[PDB]
Amino acid sequence: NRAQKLLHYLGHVMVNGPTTPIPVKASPSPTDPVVPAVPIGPPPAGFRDILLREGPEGFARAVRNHPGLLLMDTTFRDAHQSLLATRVRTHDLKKIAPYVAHNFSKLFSMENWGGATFDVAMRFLYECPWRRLQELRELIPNIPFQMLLRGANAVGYTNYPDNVVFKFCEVAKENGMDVFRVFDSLNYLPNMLLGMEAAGSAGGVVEAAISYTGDVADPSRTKYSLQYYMGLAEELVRAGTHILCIKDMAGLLKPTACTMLVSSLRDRFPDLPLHIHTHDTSGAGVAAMLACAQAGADVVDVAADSMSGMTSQPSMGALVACTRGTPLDTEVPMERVFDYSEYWEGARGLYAAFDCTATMKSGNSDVYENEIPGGQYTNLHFQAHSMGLGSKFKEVKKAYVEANQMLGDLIKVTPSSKIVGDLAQFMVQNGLSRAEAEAQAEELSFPRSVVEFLQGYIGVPHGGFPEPFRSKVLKDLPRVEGRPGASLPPLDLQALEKELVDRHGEEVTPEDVLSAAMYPDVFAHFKDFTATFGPLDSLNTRLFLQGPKIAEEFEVELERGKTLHIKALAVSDLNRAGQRQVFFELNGQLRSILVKDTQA
Amino acid sequence: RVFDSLNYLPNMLLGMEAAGSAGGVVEAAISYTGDVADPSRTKYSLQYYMGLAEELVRAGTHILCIKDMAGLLKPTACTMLVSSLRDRFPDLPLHIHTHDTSGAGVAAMLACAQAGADVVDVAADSMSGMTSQPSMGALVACTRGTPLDTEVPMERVFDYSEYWEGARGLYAAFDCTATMKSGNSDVYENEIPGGQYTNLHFQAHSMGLGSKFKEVKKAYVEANQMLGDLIKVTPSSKIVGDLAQFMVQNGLSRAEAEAQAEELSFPRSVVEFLQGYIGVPHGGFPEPFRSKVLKDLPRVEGRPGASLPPLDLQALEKELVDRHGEEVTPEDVLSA
Repeated sequence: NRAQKLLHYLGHVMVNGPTTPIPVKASPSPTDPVVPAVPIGPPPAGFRDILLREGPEGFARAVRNHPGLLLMDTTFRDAHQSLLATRVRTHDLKKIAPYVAHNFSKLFSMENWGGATFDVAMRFLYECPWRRLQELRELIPNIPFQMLLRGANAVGYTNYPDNVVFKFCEVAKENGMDVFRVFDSLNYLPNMLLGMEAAGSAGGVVEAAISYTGDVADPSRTKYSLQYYMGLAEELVRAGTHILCIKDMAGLLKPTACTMLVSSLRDRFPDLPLHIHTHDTSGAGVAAMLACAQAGADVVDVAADSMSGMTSQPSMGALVACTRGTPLDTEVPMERVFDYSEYWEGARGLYAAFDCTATMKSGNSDVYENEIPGGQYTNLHFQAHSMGLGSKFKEVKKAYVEANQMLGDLIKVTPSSKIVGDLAQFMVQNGLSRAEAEAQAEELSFPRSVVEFLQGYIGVPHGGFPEPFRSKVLKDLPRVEGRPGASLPPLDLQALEKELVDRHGEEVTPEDVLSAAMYPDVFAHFKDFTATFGPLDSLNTRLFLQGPKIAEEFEVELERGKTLHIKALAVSDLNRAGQRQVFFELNGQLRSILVKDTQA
Repeated sequence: RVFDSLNYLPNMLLGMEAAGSAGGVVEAAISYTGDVADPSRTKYSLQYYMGLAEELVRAGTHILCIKDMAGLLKPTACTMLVSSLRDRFPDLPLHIHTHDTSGAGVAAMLACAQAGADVVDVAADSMSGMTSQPSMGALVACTRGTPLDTEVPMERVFDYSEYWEGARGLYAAFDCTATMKSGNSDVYENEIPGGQYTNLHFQAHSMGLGSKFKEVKKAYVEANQMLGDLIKVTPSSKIVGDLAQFMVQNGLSRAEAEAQAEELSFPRSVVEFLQGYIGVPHGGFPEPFRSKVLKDLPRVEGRPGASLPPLDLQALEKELVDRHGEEVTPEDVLSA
């Protein structure tokens, strides 16, 4: 039976607390979201038909030749971890796709998957990213989708055998993914080369991105010279791409840097469409974005107004309004923007249990000196509340810059940002200073992640890395040379499928196979949980998090005919072994379920 | 700082002569409303501000300022406007006051400073955004390697920001963030002043009207149309808010309210505005409502300040001492 299973989960939520951590004792607001009116006819035509009718080269040519400006929405991937910890369920997400496809037709693409999208969709949200992507494609047959992929590590933290990435990209393209963004934490050229090789082999639009760090207009800056970026761009275009992007994870894009860099790229490449992406952390995102659009930009990354500002991406409303009497002429009815923002403003109140509005009340400066990524700054906020960090949080970020300096000024996005962060965490919790740490580093123990970085799994940095520290810490540990992906022995994924089928698999799919091959432990945990309490991602947000309040009747629908009503009667007391009796009312029946309390 | 809610020149004049008689730096501010670049906008054309600026500079001032409660300052609008001012008055410094409610205040200020501005108002970093002024960090950092050369030590701005972030946590009993999570668009038609959008939204969410706040602004435009296209800073915002809340609580439509206005009572604030103690708008006000309610009741024409009988404040300290005063000071007399 299935209903008994979900009632069992509901009773467990009743008696016990929610499984996921709850940072703040708050509750979802008792306000339903408002779905705006939609037309009845077929949706209009956008850019997906070009891909269906021509090749990626033709689509890139059309985008380059298109007069004006283009936008692509990111309020589905980046605003999530930018402002939340990415706990947005698909159930809430599956109520705008009918609207946006019928109204928004000029969008460049849509961001569905990303870095903090697989593990979180299996560790705290007991769901399946493959399933999440599967039903959205039937809802937006108008706008191509885009996913964020890293070169060596696919979505994880360590390098992987290349053929695994090949199968991953092939299956992702087969399921319906359209545009691929290729990027690496460092600027290790073979990593990007492998990324574009996999993207081209799979078949689809290949997008290259270059992480930007420091001020490119300051003469004092010397580690990342001007000609360094143009040389990297020349190498990238020689490798063969379709669109060039400039990732700005920290939001350090000055208007002068904007205009001069975009002029330099457009000066020597009047063929490639330009892509841009920034996080509005300092508060000057919109001005730099206008400058970039004026100079040579073609595609712009935009989030909705309800998840703009703070540390998220610039709002749609400002760009639409400012580019009104402009030769760019976005020319999109901004009345629909208002209701689109209103929906998300209503929906944001559901996830009030955990939000960045706790201590970072407004946008923070001092990123030009901290250079901490936006997605990691929120998690540091989270940990600061977790340990109750007050003025001692200031020392935490005071310890970040010195650690970066000692390891050398390097670009930090997913892995290396985490490495610098937990190195600083370790050093500060030990209450140590820099000079003595430099002196006695052999006897001193370091976190395993620092050792992994110094070994060389991720790759070699541009300016090299210090020899005395690695000599004094590594001792006699093995070292990986050349490309770690090439040096890593290929693994057999066929044994994984039969192993899972033997253990608990009876209709495991290749997506599930490679998902378990990505992280076996959390895959096994999630699958066992689903086999324990039932199929999730069919319930409301307040039902999933808070639970049905007593003396209240709710309605849950599963199919066109599978419609049922739930009412909560009462809960008994601990009889003999911490066991509770809970009475539930269905449409016309009464059922009692036993719940094992965890406090014994 | 001399300012008037309306464009009624005599009020500005009285204020500025008063401030000059006091002795000190006196500068006037001009509220901005509507689009100056849109040809369809006719009530407030570019020359409309040209005449006001000419009159104010003829009266004799020191600094010129632009007031923007709703933050409707498009970059192109600012650059063309300040170009229109700077060329024909290349002596008076330009001052600009804006609110980053829409979400692009910083870009507008950057363009304004690039074109012809001299002084821009900027609030503290941890007390900025949302519905407030642009932050100090962006302005200081962006204008580093430019000929403008702000030249402000950007180290101390940080510690100022952490102090303000810490002290703001003391007043956590009531704050805009619990009410508004993020800065809002949709302000260009609404034109809600910043100091009232927040509290009105809070009231709507507090009395449970979370989904009924939209109807409040949905009738705001109709209320403004009823009273005529009007510049709104201090009084008129709350006046039209009272009218709209009256309309929504009564749950009545505009057409029939207009039709059967005979036996229907009219809100007090609307009548008080129609009387004209504040002044007169540009295009006049409807006659039927005021005739129906005010009738023969004291009708005031011209400048209400001059017509009002001046009163002695000397007996006020006498009565304050006689009632509860023994140390009363002129400041206390004025306050009472």
